[PDB]
Amino acid sequence: TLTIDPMITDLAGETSRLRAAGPLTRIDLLGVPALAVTGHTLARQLLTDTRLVKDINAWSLWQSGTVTRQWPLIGMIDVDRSMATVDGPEHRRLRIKTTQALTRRALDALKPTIERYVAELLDDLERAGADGAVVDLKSVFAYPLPMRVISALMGVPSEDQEQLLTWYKAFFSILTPQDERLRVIDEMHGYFTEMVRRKTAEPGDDLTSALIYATETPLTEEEVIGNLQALVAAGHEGTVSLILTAVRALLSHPEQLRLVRDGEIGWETAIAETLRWDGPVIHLLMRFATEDIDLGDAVIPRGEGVVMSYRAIGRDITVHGADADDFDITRATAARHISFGHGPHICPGAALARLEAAIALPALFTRFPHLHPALPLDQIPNLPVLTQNDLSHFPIHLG
Ligand code: HEM
Ligand SMILES: C[C@]12CC[C@H]3[C@@H](CCC4=CC(=O)CC[C@@]43C)[C@@H]1CC[C@@H]2O
Repeated sequence: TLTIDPMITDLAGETSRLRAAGPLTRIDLLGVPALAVTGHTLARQLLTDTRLVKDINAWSLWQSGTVTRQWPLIGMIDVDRSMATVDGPEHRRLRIKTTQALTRRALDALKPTIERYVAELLDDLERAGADGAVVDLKSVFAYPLPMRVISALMGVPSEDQEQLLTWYKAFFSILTPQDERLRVIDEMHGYFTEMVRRKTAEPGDDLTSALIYATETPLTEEEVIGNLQALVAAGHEGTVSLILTAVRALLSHPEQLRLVRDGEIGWETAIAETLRWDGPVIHLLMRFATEDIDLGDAVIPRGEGVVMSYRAIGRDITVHGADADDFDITRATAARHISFGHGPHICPGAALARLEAAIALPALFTRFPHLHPALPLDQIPNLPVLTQNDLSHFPIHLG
C-alpha cells in the first residue's frame, strides 16, 4: 500500500512510485484504503465500465460507518446530488442543460467576456508591478480569472466572489481544522441554496436560471443546487492550476516557449502537453464497484473505492514513451491525454477551460514579453491539497 502524503513533499517520487506499482495498486488516503488506477489503458476501460458508480452509498466503508464526516477528504465525495454523483440515464438528465451551455457556439458568445476579464487582470499585474516590484502571478492574475468567468456564466454576484474564494481555500487545504472544514462546507451549501432560491424568484441570463426554468422532468431544487456547487468548484479550481503550470513549464523550457511565440507550435498544443505532464488533477475521488470486477490478473471487490490517479496516468510510458516524465510540446501523443477524464463523467467544461487558457496565456506574453520568474522552481511548492495540483505562488518580474 502506498500512503499518499497530504503535505505533497515528494510529488515526483510518489507519482513515479504509483506508475511503477500500477496500473492498479492499493493506496492509503489518510487512514482510508482504496484502489488507485494509474494506467492509461485501464483508466479508459474503467471510466466506461458501468459497474463503477460515484454514489457514496455504494462504498462499503460508508455503508459500515468506517468512513464518516470526520475524514478530512469527505468533502470531495459526500457532496450534494448532481451530475457528479449519478450514473446512467439520470446522469444525462442532470447534465444536458449544462452541456448545451458549453458548446463551441455557446462559448463564442462568452469569449469577449473572458477577454475583458483577462485585460482587466493584466492591468492589475501592471499596477502591482510598478517600480520593478515582483508580482504574484497567482494571486493577481491566475487565481481570480476562472472565478470571474464561472461566476459570470452561473450568475454569481461579483461582490460575493471573494467570500467564495475564502471558503474554497479552507475547503481544499488539509491544514483546515475539521470542525472549520465542516462549518465552511455547510456555509457554502447555505450560500448556493439561497442563490438558487433567489434565481428562482428572479431569473437572469445565466446558467443557474436556465437550470431552474428548463421546459423531460425538471431538475429538483436539490439537483440545481448540486450542479451549481460542482460547476463553481471545478470551474474555478482547475484552470488556475493550468494557467500557472503552463507558464512555469514554458519559462523553464525557453526553447519551447519560443516555438509557441513564433507560432511553430499552437498554444492549444502547449496547453495539451501541460495537461498531460503537469495537469490540475492529481487524484479523482471516487468510484465504487457495484459487483466484483474481474480484470483477469486482479479483481476489484464489490463495494471497494477506486481512485483515478490522473497525474500518474499522464506519465504512462506505454502510451507516451520513455520520455513521458519530460515536458515536450512537440510530442505526438500530447493530444491523447485524458486529464479531463473519459467516459460519461468527462469534464463538461473542458472546452471552456481550454478557451480560458488559450486566451490568457498569449495575452500574458504579449503584454509582458520579457516576464520571468522571481523564484527558482525549488522555492515553488504545492499547497497541501492532496487531490489537486495547487501551486503556492508564482512570483514574476514583469520585465
Ligand atoms: C483545466 C481545467 C479543468 C480540468 C483539468 C478539469 C478536470 C476534470 C476531471 C478530471 C473531472 C472528473 C473526471 C472523472 O469523473 O473521473 C471533471 C469533472 C467535472 N468538471 Fe472539470 N476540469 C476543469 C475545468 C472545469 C470547468 C471550467 C468546469 C465548468 C465550467 C468544470 C466542471 C466540471 C463538472 C461539473 C464536472 C463533473 C461532471 C460529471 O461528473 O458529469 N470543470 N473535471
Ligand atoms: C475535483 C473538482 C474540485 C471539487 C469538486 C469536484 C466536482 C464535485 C464537487 C462539488 C462540491 O460541492 C465540492 C467540490 C467537488 C468535490 C471537481 C471535479 C473536477 C475538480 O477537480
